[PDB]
Amino acid sequence: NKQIFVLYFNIFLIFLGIGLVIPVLPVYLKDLTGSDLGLLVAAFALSQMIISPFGGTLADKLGKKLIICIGLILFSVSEFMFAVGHNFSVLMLSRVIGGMSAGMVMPGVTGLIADISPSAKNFGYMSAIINSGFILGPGIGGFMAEVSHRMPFYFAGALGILAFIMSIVLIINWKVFITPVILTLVLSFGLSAFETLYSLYTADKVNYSPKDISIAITGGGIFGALFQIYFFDKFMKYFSELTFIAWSLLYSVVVLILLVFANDYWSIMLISFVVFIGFDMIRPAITNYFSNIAGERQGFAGGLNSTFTSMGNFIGPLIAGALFDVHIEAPIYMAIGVSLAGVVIVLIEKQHRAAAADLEDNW
Repeated sequence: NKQIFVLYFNIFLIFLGIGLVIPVLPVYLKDLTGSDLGLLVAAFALSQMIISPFGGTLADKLGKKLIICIGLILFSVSEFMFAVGHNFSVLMLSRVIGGMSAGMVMPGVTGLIADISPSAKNFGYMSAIINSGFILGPGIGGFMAEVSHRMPFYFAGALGILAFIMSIVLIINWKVFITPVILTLVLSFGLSAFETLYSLYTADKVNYSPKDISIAITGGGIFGALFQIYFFDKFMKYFSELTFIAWSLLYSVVVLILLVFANDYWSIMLISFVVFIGFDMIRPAITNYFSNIAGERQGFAGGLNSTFTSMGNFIGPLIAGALFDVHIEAPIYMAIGVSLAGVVIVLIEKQHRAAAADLEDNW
């Protein structure tokens, strides 16, 4: 039906708001360093993580149709305030209330889709759309940054008002979770930080342009989304969860290393297209892992997934900006290190499960 479509668009817009400021931020650097840029990007995620449980409680008190609307209003107000405001405190408050809107919208939409669809695969589509919106945000924002430096935020506010109108006219041991949760962090640390650096990095190594960065990021996101939607079932048939996650992390490591070893314009352009395949196939794999471990407390597992995704989306940009200030290529080294840590975690978990199964068979 159209209900899943409008809700999917709502989550797409909410998670596009995170990255819509990535290409405008270099323009705001001359109004700065990478540290305040990272803090600005991370405020949204921190507020969303803080208010996600409060947002769920409020939705329980009244919601599942009204909390979504009020979150959309907060999102539109935040984006309009970002469009008009110039003061750093005003920008900080706009991002904070945008995080409030994200934390008020996400629980409502995920609960509705869990209750307005007889499915499993729908949560995989949720993860795919969340990743696609997160990646595409900077691309579309940079594409609109050509016509005006405040046009993307006006467009986002108009989209939020349109989402208002559409929503009005529609609608146990914890040791098992310790492995995927870290994995979740790793992904949301590997992606966000990288996407915070890439633009700036491309603006420094080869003197990129906002339109050029936008087209590179959009092509990478579209290629990753298409590769996922056209090969996820086959790759799930071939490998298991943990092995596929390890191989995707190794692929991301190799591609990021190539990015460090890339100097020509078209070489880095080609690397940008395929850099996101690993992450776009990691995220649904993490979602399926979370669904597979938990058999009864599915809402708890989903809440843990969301809160740790937001926590990593907050802790990534700050470290990425500080490292970018310290060194030009440091954030990519941090991303490679985090990916290798995720590989080691996956290998340790696989060895643990193999030892347990071998002992049981020996039993």
